[PDB]
Amino acid sequence: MKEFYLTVEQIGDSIFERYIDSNGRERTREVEYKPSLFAHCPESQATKYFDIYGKPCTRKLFANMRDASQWIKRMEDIGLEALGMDDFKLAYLSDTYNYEIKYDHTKIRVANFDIEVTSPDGFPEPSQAKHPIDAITHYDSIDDRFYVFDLLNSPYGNVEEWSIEIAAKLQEQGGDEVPSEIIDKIIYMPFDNEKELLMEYLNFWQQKTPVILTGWNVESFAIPYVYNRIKNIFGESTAKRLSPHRKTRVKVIENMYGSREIITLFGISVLDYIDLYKKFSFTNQPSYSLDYISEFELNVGKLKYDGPISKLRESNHQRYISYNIIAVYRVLQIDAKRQFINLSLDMGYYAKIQIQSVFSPIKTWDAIIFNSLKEQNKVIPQGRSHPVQPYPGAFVKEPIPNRYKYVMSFDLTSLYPSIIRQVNISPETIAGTFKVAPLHDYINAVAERPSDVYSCSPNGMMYYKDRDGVVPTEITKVFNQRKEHKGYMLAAQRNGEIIKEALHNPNLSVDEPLDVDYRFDFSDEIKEKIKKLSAKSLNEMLFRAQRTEVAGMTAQINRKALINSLYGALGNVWFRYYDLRNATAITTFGQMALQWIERKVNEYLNEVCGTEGEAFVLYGDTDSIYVSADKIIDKVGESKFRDTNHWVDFLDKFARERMEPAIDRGFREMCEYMNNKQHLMFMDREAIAGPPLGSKGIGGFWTGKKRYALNVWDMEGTRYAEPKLKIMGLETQKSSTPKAVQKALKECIRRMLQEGEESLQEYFKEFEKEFRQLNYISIASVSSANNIAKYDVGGFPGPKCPFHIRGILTYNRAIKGNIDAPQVVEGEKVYVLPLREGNPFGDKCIAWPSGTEITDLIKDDVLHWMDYTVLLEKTFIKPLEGFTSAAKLDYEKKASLFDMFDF
DNA sequence: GCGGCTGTCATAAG
DNA sequence: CAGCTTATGACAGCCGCG
Ligand SMILES: Nc1ncnc2c1ncn2[C@H]1C[C@H](O)[C@@H](COP(=O)(O)OP(=O)(O)OP(=O)(O)O)O1
Ligand SMILES: [Mn+2]
Ligand SMILES: [Mn+2]
Ligand SMILES: [Mn+2]
Repeated sequence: MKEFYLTVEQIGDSIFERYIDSNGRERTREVEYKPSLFAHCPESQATKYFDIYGKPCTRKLFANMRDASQWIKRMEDIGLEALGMDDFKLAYLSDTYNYEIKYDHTKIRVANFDIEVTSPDGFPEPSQAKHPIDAITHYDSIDDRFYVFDLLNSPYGNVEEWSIEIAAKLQEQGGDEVPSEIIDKIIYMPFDNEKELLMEYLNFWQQKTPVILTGWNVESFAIPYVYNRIKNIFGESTAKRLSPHRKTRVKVIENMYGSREIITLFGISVLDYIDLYKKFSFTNQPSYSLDYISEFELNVGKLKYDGPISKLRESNHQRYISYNIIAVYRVLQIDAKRQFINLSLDMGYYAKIQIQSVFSPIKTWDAIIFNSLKEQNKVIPQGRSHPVQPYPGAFVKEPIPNRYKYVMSFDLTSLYPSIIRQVNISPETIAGTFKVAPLHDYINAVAERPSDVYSCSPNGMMYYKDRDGVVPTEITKVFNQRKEHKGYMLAAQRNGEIIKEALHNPNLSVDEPLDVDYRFDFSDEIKEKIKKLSAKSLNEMLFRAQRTEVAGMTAQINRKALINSLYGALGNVWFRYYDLRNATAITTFGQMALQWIERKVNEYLNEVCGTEGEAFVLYGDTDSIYVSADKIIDKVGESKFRDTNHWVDFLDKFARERMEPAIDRGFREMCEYMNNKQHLMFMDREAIAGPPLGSKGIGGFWTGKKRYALNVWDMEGTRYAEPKLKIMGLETQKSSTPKAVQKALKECIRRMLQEGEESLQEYFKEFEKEFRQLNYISIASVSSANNIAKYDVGGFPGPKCPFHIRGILTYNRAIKGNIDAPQVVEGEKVYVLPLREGNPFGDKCIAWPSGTEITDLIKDDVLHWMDYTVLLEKTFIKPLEGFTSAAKLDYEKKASLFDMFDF
């Protein structure tokens, strides 16, 4: 019933828009848009547009954009502010969509597709499309069909049709196990020559031209390659047919490293899933191949064939095509789980931007603020070139390296965005400055009150209070979105810890999984049905609850990402509202607030426990505080609480009814001190962490800033049935750690925290012995392969050459000659192993592409020349030393006098 | 050759 | 190629040390 855009795009002086009309049909437009911009003019003229400061502005309507832009560059040339939205696309969308956009995902065509290409030349360069495409699979979100385009004959041998029968069969029957969920959704069409396969696919693209285009590396491989294949075969003219408006630009991506090339398809918003996943997943991965991610997200089987990829088509065409089909399915499966494409749409439409602009926070917020001002008949200021100036950030406490038994943690709900709201920080809301005392003076309240009338930050900034700024206004609106999606995540998690509590003492029946929406706290009625439901169906509920929670993560964490990104924007030379005055006012106030509540909390409990001077808060990072409950429990005497929960219950009920009220008036004082607009410092209890009851076990430890581990029972209302290890900063959290060692180290920590000195030493003994028998992959270090060229001197290590680059250069030397082996790529990640003295390679180490197994051309020897001793001390012992040094423990009993004894 | 030390890098925590 | 700062540890190259 309401119209919304699908794409927008500016070519010369026409605007091209794909949109869905008021009925539901996809259409196109070609509009000669008349843009507007503004300039300062005096008071005597009757006007109705002001800039954000409230100065009057006059509006200029240009016939075309060619004019509208030329104006801008003659305006800066003279040096007078050319006000208004200069990104004509956005201004346009705002004009056409003077309302909140209530889009419908079922009318938006989302496609994803995988290309296969055979190449004995090694990797097929998408710029050169040297070889022929012999498989395309294209899923359409509206037809809900995998359209398979199979090539039969090519200069690399001819083959027979693919069979949906054999495909759907079991791997155990020789079939390919193509999921049945989709077997009836497959549209298969074989081709005799490439040119036919190609022309029919181009025609098909016309009939089902995609809005969102996706897949895995489709922006760096599948698109450029297919575009360039067609270029060289049909001429560029037909090649441009790939964009519903017939315009393509070779967009250059440059780093501080090099310069790759991508192709732009005007009229299609390309969201590559590898760029989606790297942005929104909040997980750093050792490898970003589809297999590795699939095994990770979907716990599916490592898609296994036989021989190399290059020969697969000749040798086994039936796996070839299925393995291309399944490839596409699992991208839709990771999206089913993660729901990134959804989020992208949610965010783009909220801002009224191009959908591919979600990757840019600066763009996003620029358009959010813009659309906000337009509504109030206000004019945005001009863009400006600023020198990059580094400024101060958050404050991290210096924690005494030590074990810590009973611990409880608190955290500020969106500290930075709250501070914008609390103090009223916005570009136009600025009131003036005052003589600033040292920051420590404001923490203790010793220094004088900043201003009686304005709202103040301890960096010497004053802000209005009667006026609502734009940034606080707009940040509140997106905060709320998080606050609520955060509510459905924690509830979906809460529900987890019933279903898990159920799986302890289950039932057996032939019941089906119960129908309830997991976004809300399970009620009394539902919970008791759970105590009788079968383990099979119960399992199929935890899965669903977990899938809802992951959907919870996605919407919340990424909106949290947006709000904080508004702060980062206030510090970005390219951001329209960049103003260090503002950004520092945020970070600084943030330091005061933290240290303030430390002092204060060190004052509340000391007066409560009787003690005079004790240091209760052991650590704090930006907004969080960690409190040592030892004196508290000791005050009541641990010889009370019957079980582990009884003292956990105790401390939650403690934090709730006693602590946060005392904090509440603590933070209230500071608001009054700083005469802020409204009080929005909210500290909520997160982790309740201790050791199990009646067991030798340390509970937790700090080894220094940003490196600590706790053993947690309750994490933000959500109460775990099994203790959950909360490890921040340590080697178990680093992607560069070998997978087997990550596992090893976490078990050491678990035992340390849960089972004491005894248990650890025992596991250390055992791990050491069964270390040499581990998978080589599971013990490799990982790392990014950057500036390979910078340090490559004739295929040999240059000066200051890092250890993993050395690894890489060794690889290249050893593989130099025959091309068929995997090449390492500038940018991607590599597995690194250390080699023993006098190995047949040049060096003391070897690297190769992560994910993959190393080539048989070199595998046999590597395994033989692996340096286990160095690898174990490098990756496992050294980091472990740290933990124990910190907790004041020994991972290995020191020798003594008693050792002189017969067992 | 070993041991601080600063610097490039990779990757974490906010 | 896509907001911000703060902070760690692995490692290479430099420098003092009978
Ligand atoms: N990715 C980021 N980009 C910019 N600033 C950040 C980022 N992460 C954290 N910060 C800053 C802003 C945060 O308010 C502050 C502490 O963040 P953190 O406690 O991790 O989340 P948060 O306080 O924004 O909300 P919440 O505590 O509800 O998760 O540090
Ligand atoms: Mn594939
Ligand atoms: Mn926080
Ligand atoms: Mn925090």
